[PDB]
Amino acid sequence: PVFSKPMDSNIRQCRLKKRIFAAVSEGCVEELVELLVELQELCRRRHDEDVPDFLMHKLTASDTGKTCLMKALLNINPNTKEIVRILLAFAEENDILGRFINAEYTEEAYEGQTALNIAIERRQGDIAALLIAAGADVNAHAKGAFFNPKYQHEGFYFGETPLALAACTNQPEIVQLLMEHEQTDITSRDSRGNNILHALVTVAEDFKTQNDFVKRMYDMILLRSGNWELETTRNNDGLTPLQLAAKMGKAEILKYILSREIKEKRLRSLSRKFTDWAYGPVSSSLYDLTNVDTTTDNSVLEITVYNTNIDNRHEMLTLEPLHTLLHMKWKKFAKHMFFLSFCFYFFYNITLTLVSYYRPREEEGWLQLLGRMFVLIWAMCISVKEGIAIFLLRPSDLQSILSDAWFHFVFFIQAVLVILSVFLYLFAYKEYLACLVLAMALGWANMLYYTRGFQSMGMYSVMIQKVILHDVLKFLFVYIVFLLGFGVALASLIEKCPKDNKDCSSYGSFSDAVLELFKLTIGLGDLNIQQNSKYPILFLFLLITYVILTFVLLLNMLIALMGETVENVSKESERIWRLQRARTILEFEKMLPEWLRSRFRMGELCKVAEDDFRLCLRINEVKWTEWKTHVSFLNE
Amino acid sequence: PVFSKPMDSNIRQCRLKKRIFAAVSEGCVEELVELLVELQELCRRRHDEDVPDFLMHKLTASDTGKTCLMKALLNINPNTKEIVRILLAFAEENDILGRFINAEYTEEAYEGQTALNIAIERRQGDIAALLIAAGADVNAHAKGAFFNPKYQHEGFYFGETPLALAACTNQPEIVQLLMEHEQTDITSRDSRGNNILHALVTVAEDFKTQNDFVKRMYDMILLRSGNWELETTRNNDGLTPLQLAAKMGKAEILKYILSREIKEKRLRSLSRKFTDWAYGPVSSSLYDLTNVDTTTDNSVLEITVYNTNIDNRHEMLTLEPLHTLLHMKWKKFAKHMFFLSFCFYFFYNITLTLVSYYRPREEEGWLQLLGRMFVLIWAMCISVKEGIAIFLLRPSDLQSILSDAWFHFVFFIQAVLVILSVFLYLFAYKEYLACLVLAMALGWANMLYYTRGFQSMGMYSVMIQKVILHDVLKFLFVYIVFLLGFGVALASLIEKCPKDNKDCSSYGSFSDAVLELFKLTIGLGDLNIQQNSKYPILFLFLLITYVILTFVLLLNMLIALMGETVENVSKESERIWRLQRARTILEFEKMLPEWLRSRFRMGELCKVAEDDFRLCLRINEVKWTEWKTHVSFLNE
Ligand SMILES: CCCCCCCC/C=C/CCCCCCCC(=O)O[C@@H](COC(=O)CCCCCCCCCCCCCCC)COP(=O)([O-])OCC[N+](C)(C)C
Ligand SMILES: CCCCCCCC/C=C/CCCCCCCC(=O)O[C@@H](COC(=O)CCCCCCCCCCCCCCC)COP(=O)([O-])OCC[N+](C)(C)C
Ligand SMILES: CCCCCCCC/C=C/CCCCCCCC(=O)O[C@@H](COC(=O)CCCCCCCCCCCCCCC)COP(=O)([O-])OCC[N+](C)(C)C
Ligand SMILES: CCCCCCCC/C=C/CCCCCCCC(=O)O[C@@H](COC(=O)CCCCCCCCCCCCCCC)COP(=O)([O-])OCC[N+](C)(C)C
Ligand SMILES: CCCCCCCC/C=C/CCCCCCCC(=O)O[C@@H](COC(=O)CCCCCCCCCCCCCCC)COP(=O)([O-])OCC[N+](C)(C)C
Ligand SMILES: CCCCCCCC/C=C/CCCCCCCC(=O)O[C@@H](COC(=O)CCCCCCCCCCCCCCC)COP(=O)([O-])OCC[N+](C)(C)C
Ligand SMILES: CCCCCCCC/C=C\CCCCCCCC(=O)O[C@@H](COC(=O)CCCCCCCCCCCCCCC)COP(=O)([O-])OCC[N+](C)(C)C
Ligand SMILES: CCCCCCCC/C=C\CCCCCCCC(=O)O[C@@H](COC(=O)CCCCCCCCCCCCCCC)COP(=O)([O-])OCC[N+](C)(C)C
Ligand SMILES: CCCCCCCC/C=C\CCCCCCCC(=O)O[C@@H](COC(=O)CCCCCCCCCCCCCCC)COP(=O)([O-])OCC[N+](C)(C)C
Ligand SMILES: CCCCCCCC/C=C\CCCCCCCC(=O)O[C@@H](COC(=O)CCCCCCCCCCCCCCC)COP(=O)([O-])OCC[N+](C)(C)C
Ligand SMILES: CCCCC/C=C\C/C=C\C/C=C/C/C=C\CCCC(=O)O
Ligand SMILES: CCCCC/C=C\C/C=C\C/C=C/C/C=C\CCCC(=O)O
Ligand SMILES: NCCOB(c1ccccc1)c1ccccc1
Ligand SMILES: NCCOB(c1ccccc1)c1ccccc1
Ligand SMILES: NCCOB(c1ccccc1)c1ccccc1
Ligand SMILES: NCCOB(c1ccccc1)c1ccccc1
Ligand code: NA
Repeated sequence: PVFSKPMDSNIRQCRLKKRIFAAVSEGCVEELVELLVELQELCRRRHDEDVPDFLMHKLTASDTGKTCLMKALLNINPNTKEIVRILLAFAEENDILGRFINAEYTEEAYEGQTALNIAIERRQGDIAALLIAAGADVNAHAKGAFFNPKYQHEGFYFGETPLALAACTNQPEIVQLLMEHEQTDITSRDSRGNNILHALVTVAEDFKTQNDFVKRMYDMILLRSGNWELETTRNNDGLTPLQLAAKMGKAEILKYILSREIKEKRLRSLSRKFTDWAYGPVSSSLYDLTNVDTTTDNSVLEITVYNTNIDNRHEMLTLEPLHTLLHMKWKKFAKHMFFLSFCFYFFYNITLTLVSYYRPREEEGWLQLLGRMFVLIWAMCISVKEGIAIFLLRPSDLQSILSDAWFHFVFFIQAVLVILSVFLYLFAYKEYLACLVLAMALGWANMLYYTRGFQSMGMYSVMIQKVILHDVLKFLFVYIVFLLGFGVALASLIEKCPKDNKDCSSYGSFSDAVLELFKLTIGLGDLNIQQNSKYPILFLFLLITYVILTFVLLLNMLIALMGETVENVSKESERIWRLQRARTILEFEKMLPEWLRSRFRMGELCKVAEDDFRLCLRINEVKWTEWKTHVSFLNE
Repeated sequence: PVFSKPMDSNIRQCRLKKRIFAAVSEGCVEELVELLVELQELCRRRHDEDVPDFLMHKLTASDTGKTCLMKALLNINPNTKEIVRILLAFAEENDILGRFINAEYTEEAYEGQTALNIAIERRQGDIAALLIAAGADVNAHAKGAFFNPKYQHEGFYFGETPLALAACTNQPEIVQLLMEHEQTDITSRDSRGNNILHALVTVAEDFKTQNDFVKRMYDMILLRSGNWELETTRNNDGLTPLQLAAKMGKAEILKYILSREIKEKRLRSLSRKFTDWAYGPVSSSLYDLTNVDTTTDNSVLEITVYNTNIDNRHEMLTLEPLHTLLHMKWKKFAKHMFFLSFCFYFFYNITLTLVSYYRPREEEGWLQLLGRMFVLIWAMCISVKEGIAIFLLRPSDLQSILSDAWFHFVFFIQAVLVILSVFLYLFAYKEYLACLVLAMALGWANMLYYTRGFQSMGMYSVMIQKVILHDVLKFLFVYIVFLLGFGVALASLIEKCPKDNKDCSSYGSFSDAVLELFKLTIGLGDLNIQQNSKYPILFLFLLITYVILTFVLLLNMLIALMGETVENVSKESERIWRLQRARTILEFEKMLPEWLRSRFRMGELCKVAEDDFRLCLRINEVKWTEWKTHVSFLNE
């Protein structure tokens, strides 16, 4: 990144004020005392009306706003605490201690950063305790391009508050010192709208390491708060800390929140998992479904399934209510809607076939009327439905067209070519055969959409798409190099044939020469040596050189590259069809009306505590492997 | 799973009795004393004839049968023992202690569960000792759908007795407390017929982990019993704990039982392995063959070989008498019966060939009579023998048709088509050639059955079957998509040819078009551009698009998927032919008569102890690697 002005500067890029910053940096105590006396006497020699203002302009930098207190804290030495006790005592007789401890940068990239923001970051618990006990602001919002970047490489976002700075830098002794302070606003929201619990989700990691202080900071702040105000708070985008963990793909944080159970009464009401009974490996629990089920707009189940930015959707959709809601919707409507979508579309491809095969060749019942009117209606049903999904779609397709958004185009292109064949055939035109045949060939080719979501057949549609997009299209630029180079080369040697006998040279034009050289590449060629040219040996040299390069080397090079794609999909094949069915379920739920979706709703009302009635889900879990390993070491 | 009623419930799904259950749960001692006095005085205000009955209806739940003693034990707190001592003393002055400690659930899914079943499961050795010393039933059978499920995901099966509950949950201090109790029936059988040693086999694991308490519970209960009553006990299916370990595939338990040797006299008679002498790496032992050799009906060797449900047959057939009986039967009859089965069937395929090749073309010795009568008899011998094996076979073929039950059909189908060709040729019909040729081609194709069971040739028959069933048939649904789509597409562009010259377009029909498109896929095709249509460029576009998809992409995609199958069989190839020969031996033993099987019987009578004469087998084992590692650390 770049900021065009440093935070601290001690190297110059090629007199009372400049010596004070050169005294608080190295740690010269006896020099700093002699310099402050020279500035204490320099207040009254010309005026006594402006004492509190003139004392501040000689201790602050006029370009950044950095004070002499900030300069001592940016440069940590073992003589640091002695400098702070002198500078805070110097503002006592001048009565300027109120504005000296609450100063901030006036520069646009570090605006709002105070001396308390530096002392907590340098791990100075004794110095930060002296500032708060003197009048430092515990609610100072450090804005700016450095503290509020646009990406995670152009600064450092922690939450803009001193409570979020100690929480993100693993310092719980300062968090306990700030939460006991009665002027600290815990539920404060920064420029992003994030509170103390949104900012911990942002700095969290995606997987489980050895030390997880973010989960420890999440539990410590939430239980000492003792309310739901930090959890129901939404951002400027309208996201809770539960929904933010699903958006950014933090599976360890999303697992902890969504099965949080507190056994202690006076603290039990802050739970989302409620175990009813347990007997060995069998447990019965109640799970909160407040923002999880798809009854609100931006629900957690809708985020995780449609989150193409992240890599761990299979880890997050295995979690504790998310796998059961996804399974119960399949056994109620989504298996029925997938079977009928197969049946109405397989009947649609047969009717396209039997009107394309039995077309009126030269001369130009109730079941025949039932067939052709079904073609005109079902093609308009797809072109409206798939046309909305393309319009409601963003142009950054590198992550959505993996297996998902590729089918939204080919069902739409096939539906338009059926409709375009109607306008051509009826009016006056003969180009209907060019549109009806290509729609029928693409119509049968779209039957591989119904192989998706199954353990045995789900990986075949991914193998076809990933070979085309990642192996074949990047290999056309290697092969057209040799197809167009040798194509003009062999066509230039062919002499103009004497008048008759058009089968005297197959390479007699550039359009001819590309055809046979494509046949030598795939192996349907002919090494003809008749070939009436003035250079028979030179034609025979470049013809065999083409066969060795394309057929022997470049053809088997592509097969070795396509074979690496097939084995990579086959290793991930158990994770593919589980993510294919998960998107198929939620698209079928959006096709349902409101009166029918209300019958399909899961959940029952519970009595958690006094004035607490939330929507639950009873999930009977049995864990044999986790039980046998648990019992074994209690009696080793 | 689902049970529609919980064991314990503390969350309500949206007055003297209800306060007692709300007193024993949290642990309020001073509240519970005040509530019992209010119920002690509420016995005599309206009648004194029904004291023992009315005292029980106010302390038990009328819907499940759960008492107040069970409610305190389901909710473990540090104030648990104080509640139990009050409730057991409360039943003393009322003289209702006999029916208060022996109560059970009246609900159909938890019937028979008592307070002793809960106290042992919650690890309360002090509370369970107070119940047994007061009159609790140590032989209470906890039946129900939860405690007796149908699968291992719909409950928790442990053995239905309190002795089996402490044994399966790794609690030997309660097992020693129950086996010293003189009213405890150790040889009790539950609803499955399982005893204390069958139930440990059911909860056992298939492989060797770090901690194996199941083997420790098996040894501790059996040696303190001191008899063979627990070992000879059979289930409702007729299974000993030795035969149950072979049925469920527990190799660690089946290894421990089948080489159990106790060196201590007064305890030596409970052994199955008897070491005769040992000198360094060479040892001579005698192994018990009571239910192991194939002289009883449901023997251990017959179970393990024919156990297609399990994955570790190679680990279990390597064990200590099972590998020697399998090897001694091969060197006595099974190598001779496999060689003659090769010779009588190779002579059968030659005679089918020489009557199919030298058939009467147009006009319609003793060795010729010997040949054709051998065909009529040997085809009836296979059709009777293989017809019984199909009839005695279950329709769940996903695990038996791997390499084993596939040959029972193709020897039968080949034998019927020989017999069907006799009825067609003799009577009046000319369809004998359609049955004799397909039987002769399948007859030579069944010669790969005799490649089975050999280290160099055994894996080839598995590679052919696994490629067809797991790669090819799941790829037809990918390819008929492109074969039927482009087949009608290219046939619809072909104009009806002017009258003569049938070789004007090869795609002139749908039956024609499938033939050449199959030839372009395998690589025997032709990119003809003559092709008299009204769309020569549009025909040429879809023809090359078919070649790039099928021949270049989809053909090499299948080869990459078939190549993963070949390398997976080649890695498991040493485990395949050892399991192929093991099934070949036991099928040849069933073909033997009783007088000839008695000559082939292994074993000699031994004198183990007084009144103990069992059938042995002397196996001279030498273990060089296990000896050199053993001696090395005794003198490090
Ligand atoms: C303009 C356009 C408008 C469109 C109108 C639509 C909009 C309005 C719609 C309204 C519909 C209303 C909702 C549906 C409610 C029905 C309830 C139901 O029975 O569902 C059931 C399915 O029932 C079945 O019969 C499934 C049959 C087997 C499917 C096999 C999948 C393969 C499909 C072809 C793939 C071939 C692959 C080969 C290669 C390609 C749910 O499943 P289940 O059976 O209950 O689960 C068993 C569990 N249980 C029984 C224990 C509970
Ligand atoms: C997944 C998809 C896979 C498949 C998709 C692949 C699809 C490829 C399909 C290919 C089919 C090609 C058909 C050709 C049609 C005619 C062309 C023509 O007119 O040429 C003429 C000139 O011929 C020349 O001299 C060629 C010069 C072209 C300059 C190339 C620059 C751009 C190439 C950038 C590449 C370098 C980039 C480098 C980066 C590494 C010859 O004309 P004619 O034949 O004699 O006509 C007879 C005239 N008459 C009719 C009146 C008698
Ligand atoms: C209606 C239908 C009725 C059916 C009637 C039947 C029912 C009644 C039946 C009654 C039969 C009675 C039982 C048999 C007793 C014989 C004893 C015997 O000698 O056995 C021996 C076999 O000796 C041999 O002769 C084996 C010859 C080599 C075989 C090689 C295997 C390859 C076979 C072709 C594969 C080609 C693969 C190529 C690719 C395809 C046992 O072996 P061994 O030699 O002893 O072992 C050496 C150990 N020792 C010598 C140290 C001890
Ligand atoms: C291990 C095993 C591997 C090998 C086994 C593979 C074996 C495959 C073998 C294949 C050989 C095929 C031979 C065809 C025989 C004739 C058929 C016919 O009559 O067609 C007629 C209509 O033609 C059409 O219009 C086709 C329409 C059929 C509808 C398809 C629906 C079901 C497909 C479900 C698939 C989608 C499922 C989607 C799931 C993803 C054309 O007839 P004709 O030709 O003009 O006849 C001339 C008439 N005359 C004689 C009087 C002159
Ligand atoms: C999946 C992997 C893809 C890539 C790998 C590829 C390999 C695997 C792919 C396998 C796919 C199989 C494609 C076969 C092509 C059929 C051609 C055809 O139509 O026959 C003929 C039709 O003849 C008939 O009318 C009667 C039908 C006989 C067809 C028997 C073919 C074999 C069937 C299954 C064999 C099972 C073997 C199982 C072995 C394990 C041709 O028609 P015609 O006679 O010329 O026209 C007559 C004119 N008329 C119109 C007047 C009538
Ligand atoms: C990269 C991997 C390499 C190794 C693997 C190989 C596989 C991958 C390789 C792919 C490379 C593709 C090479 C195709 C060769 C074309 C031949 C040709 O020129 O056509 C014809 C020209 O016809 C015309 O005049 C109009 C052009 C139509 C050409 C359409 C061909 C398919 C286009 C793309 C299909 C997209 C399918 C996408 C499927 C995913 C032949 O000419 P002619 O008619 O005989 O001459 C007439 C005489 N005249 C001169 C007077 C005019
Ligand atoms: C998986 C769930 C399935 C969902 C529903 C699927 C069910 C779909 C079932 C039927 C759909 C058809 C209804 C459309 C009505 C119009 C038909 C038409 O065009 O006329 C044709 C009549 O039909 C024939 O005679 C064609 C015979 C070959 C058909 C091959 C059988 C496979 C397709 C069907 C079986 C598929 C079974 C699938 C499995 C059940 C024209 O033929 P013609 O006599 O020559 O007329 C002379 C015209 N000419 C003068 C120009 C020459
Ligand atoms: C890949 C794209 C570029 C292709 C290579 C370009 C690079 C070339 C660079 C330099 C070559 C410079 C010399 C060639 C010029 C004269 C040739 C000549 O006149 O023909 C002669 C012989 O025809 C031949 O067979 C000559 C051999 C071809 C030369 C290739 C060099 C070897 C490189 C090998 C590496 C493999 C290739 C690369 C693979 C990694 C004449 O014979 P004629 O025809 O019967 O005519 C008789 C009439 N006359 C005698 C009066 C004439
Ligand atoms: C591994 C253990 C081996 C087990 C036993 C195997 C031993 C098998 C041994 C013999 C089997 C034969 C017994 C059946 C008797 C009937 C034959 C018949 O149909 O008549 C044929 C006579 O025979 C010939 O003339 C055919 C000559 C070619 C045979 C090729 C040798 C390979 C098979 C043999 C050697 C395999 C050796 C295998 C290794 C020992 C008809 O021929 P024809 O003269 O043209 O008659 C005119 C008819 N016409 C007028 C219609 C044209
Ligand atoms: C896979 C199954 C589906 C196959 C594709 C279906 C999707 C298509 C979707 C949309 C296509 C919409 C436009 C086509 C309709 C008009 C075409 C036409 O009239 O022919 C013209 C040229 O013939 C051609 O060569 C045109 C090229 C074919 C179009 C394919 C789009 C490119 C996709 C590439 C991707 C590779 C394919 C997919 C591989 C991943 C006319 O030429 P003529 O014949 O000589 O007749 C002359 C007389 N006339 C001028 C008066 C007419
Ligand atoms: C507006 C039209 C623009 C031109 C058309 C471009 C692209 C659409 C046409 C074809 C794309 C798909 C072809 C199907 C072939 C192989 C994929 C099999 C299905 C799968 O993936 O399993
Ligand atoms: C009642 C008849 C029904 C139709 C017949 C269906 C199936 C039997 C026919 C053929 C099956 C086997 C064919 C042999 C081809 C390859 C396998 C090689 C032998 C092996 O596996 O090593
Ligand atoms: N069969 C259990 C596999 O889990 B499923 C699953 C697991 C992870 C991610 C997505 C789905 C599942 C499959 C179908 C319907 C509902 C859930
Ligand atoms: N909207 C018109 C067709 O939509 B359906 C549809 C079409 C293609 C792919 C997926 C869905 C459909 C959905 C449920 C039942 C039947 C058809
Ligand atoms: N050659 C020793 C291999 O062990 B054999 C074997 C090992 C494990 C499982 C099954 C068999 C064996 C092979 C043939 C006959 C008897 C035993
Ligand atoms: N039962 C009629 C043929 O059976 B035998 C058989 C046939 C096919 C496969 C396996 C065995 C047979 C067995 C031993 C010796 C000779 C033949
Ligand atoms: Na390879």
